[PDB]
This record gives sequence, structure tokens and C-alpha cells, in this order.
Amino acid sequence: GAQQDAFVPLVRSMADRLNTADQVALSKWDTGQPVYDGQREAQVIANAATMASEYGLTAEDAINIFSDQVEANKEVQYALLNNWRRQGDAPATPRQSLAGVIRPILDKLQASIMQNLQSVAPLRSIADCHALVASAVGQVAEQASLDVLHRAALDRAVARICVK
Amino acid sequence: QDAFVPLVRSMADRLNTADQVALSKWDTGQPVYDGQREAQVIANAATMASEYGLTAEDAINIFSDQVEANKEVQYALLNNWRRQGDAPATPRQSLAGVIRPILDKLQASIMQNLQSVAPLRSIADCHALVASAVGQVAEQASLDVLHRAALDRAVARICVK
Repeated sequence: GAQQDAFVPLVRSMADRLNTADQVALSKWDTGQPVYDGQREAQVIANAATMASEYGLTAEDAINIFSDQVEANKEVQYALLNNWRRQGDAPATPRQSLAGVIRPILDKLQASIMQNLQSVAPLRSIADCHALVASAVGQVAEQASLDVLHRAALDRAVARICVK
Repeated sequence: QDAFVPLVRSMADRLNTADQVALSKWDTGQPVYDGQREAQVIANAATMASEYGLTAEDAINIFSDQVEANKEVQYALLNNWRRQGDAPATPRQSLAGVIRPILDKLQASIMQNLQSVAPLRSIADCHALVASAVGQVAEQASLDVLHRAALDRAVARICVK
């Protein structure tokens, strides 16, 4: 059970990162900006690569992990936007500044995700890694009352925690 | 009379092969992500693009979105099954006999449907029409929340400014 808990702080940090998708979707609903931005996504992933060595990660590992993070985030954004498009309106949740609020959150979580990856480095090649990660996603989704969409995209985000 | 329904239906048909592929990977332990296999699926679409009047870049984007949507379903299914503790007892269709030929035929179906609605992909109401098409197809084909969300991912770049 100690092992079954060991991935929970890492999965929690990815879940916190995933949840910014709700506020980025709102902003893109207001402005009409597209979900995908190739240039910005490439800089996000390259930044991860640059910081990887500070946490004992290889550049390729960080790239895979954060490519997974940005794809899970887009999964949520595309689904929310089309959900709202089908109803004709988006929730009235107050919008948080993308540059002033969401960007610092994503910056802190880049470090916390990498710090957590480093902390759990021993168990990433363990035989039951897939089962443990899947259980951690279950626990975090229960704790955080994530809905089906967000749990599905959390499963996308944790895709390459486990490595052969 | 939502002109994007046929196209979204062919994308849903391709998407729903994820259930069988996920079962195969449960059995074999192969990862969801195969870099060289995915690159070849995308290259195959680039090869066929001009036959349907599509640019290579447009075909690449559309089928990049198809493969990402398929992986989204596979990852969630596999982790659902792990959390449950087993995969469905469904018979597995063979990759060489059934899955790969289906996917090959659906590439052509998707591209033919894209070509037929080319003039509409840039009209102002395209996003709304595609969204309504996704909802219609999901109800008619019994797609749950996971499969509808990934269908929203697949249709991502039908509309082009």
C-alpha cells in the first residue's frame, strides 16, 4: 500500500496541471482563440527539456512527460468547448488571467511534477508500475471528485510515468 | 441537414476501433504509443492526400488528430480495466485480418468526406455545425462520455480559418 501510494503526489501534480484546462477553455471560449498553438506548445515542451537535468531527468524523458501533459490538457479543452458549443453557453465561472494567474501556476507545476518524478524514480521501472499508476489516478480522481472527462484525461497525462 | 455528419460518422467509425486495439495491447503488453507505427500511419495519409484534393499538411493534421483521439480512448480503457482488475471478455479481432484493413478503408472514407465538404470547412458556422454533428453521432452510436470526448478531439481541425 506504501507503493500504491507512492505515485499519488506525482499524479496529484499532473491533476492540478490538468485542471488549468477548464480556465484556458473559458478564455478561448471568450476570445475565439484556437485550442492548438504549435509555437507555444513547442516552447512549453522545450522549456521542460531545458530544466530536466536539474531533477536528474533525461531530456527525452521530460519531453515525453510534458508532451503527454499538453495533450491531456487539449483533450479537456476540446471536449469542454464542444460541450459548451452544443448548449450555446459556457459556465459563468470568473475568468483567471492567463498570463497573471494560469502561467505562474503552470510554471510552479513544471517544477513540482519534475520534483515528484525524481522522487518516484525507483518505482518507474517496477513490474506493477502500470497497476500502481492506474490506482493512483483512481485515488486522486476520488479525492478531487474529478468527473469522467477529467479522469480520462488524467489517464492520458500519466501515460509514460512507467518506463520499461 | 448538418453537412458534417457523414464526415464525423467516418471519424467515429475509426475512433471506435480503439476498443479492439486496447484489448490487443492488454493481451500483449505493448505500449499504446508506438512512435514509428504512428509516424507511418501519418505518412500513409500524406501519401494519399492529393488523391482527395487535400494538402499534405491538412491530411497530416487531420490524421494526427485521429491517432491522438484513438490513444486517448486506449489509455483510459486500459486504466479502467486495471482499476477494475480485468479487461472485458470480448473476442479479439485480428489486427491483420480485421483492424488494419478497416483502418485502411476508413482513411479513404474520411478523406472522401473531407473533400466533399471542402467549401464548408472555412464558413463561420463550421464549429457549431461540427459540434452538433458530434452530439448527433454520439447519441445514435451509443458513445459514452469517454468516446464522445475523444470524438471531439478527432474533429478538432475540420474547421480551418
